[PDB]
Amino acid sequence: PYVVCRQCPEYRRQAAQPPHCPDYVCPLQGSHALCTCCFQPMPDRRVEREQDPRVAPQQCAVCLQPFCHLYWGCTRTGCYGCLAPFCELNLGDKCLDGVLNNNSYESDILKNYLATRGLTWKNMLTESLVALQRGVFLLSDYRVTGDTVLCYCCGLRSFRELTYQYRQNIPASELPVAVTSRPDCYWGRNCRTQVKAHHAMKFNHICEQTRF
Ligand SMILES: [Zn+2]
Ligand SMILES: [Zn+2]
Ligand SMILES: [Zn+2]
Ligand SMILES: [Zn+2]
Ligand SMILES: [Zn+2]
Repeated sequence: PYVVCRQCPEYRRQAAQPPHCPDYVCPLQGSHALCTCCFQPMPDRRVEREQDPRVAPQQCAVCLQPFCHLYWGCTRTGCYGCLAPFCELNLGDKCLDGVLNNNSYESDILKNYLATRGLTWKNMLTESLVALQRGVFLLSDYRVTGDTVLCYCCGLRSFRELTYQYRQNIPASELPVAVTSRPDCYWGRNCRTQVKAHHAMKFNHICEQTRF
């Protein structure tokens, strides 16, 4: 497939098939990869970077998919900045929405707790990443640190896990009594019924599956 990117030489551009009517420059033997976020081609320089750390990262260290943001700036509605060190990743203004269990009721409780104290999601992440570094909080992607260069989706996935642990560690005395009065759901954080508003309001889902 003929491909022309931001950094392709002019001669390449003028040789593409024409439309229908009613510092780096790409070498001949080089290749292109499509940004997983914006679908636009960029020169694929990952192999080069392996022995030259001077080349900007072009992939998420967690899912290994390519993203163009650190390399030359990605633009798309819905794109907040799709590749970054985790501690600096832009998760968007709505990242607290459904952050706990995809459960708006549980999530609103956390939003209220943070807003009451004038805290932002950023403050919560910073505190959570301190705990992560001490080994007090844990991640499924267990090798991720605040310094890992990762994408929006992988960062968000870990932010949900850190946030759940942050929530877990809030003393009951610091939450409204209407929150703490609710009995634990037998099925815990993975309950499938908590997507229904009534069930979500009735039971606490910040807990684990009941076993014995
Ligand atoms: Zn190119
Ligand atoms: Zn990723
Ligand atoms: Zn992009
Ligand atoms: Zn992007
Ligand atoms: Zn439940």
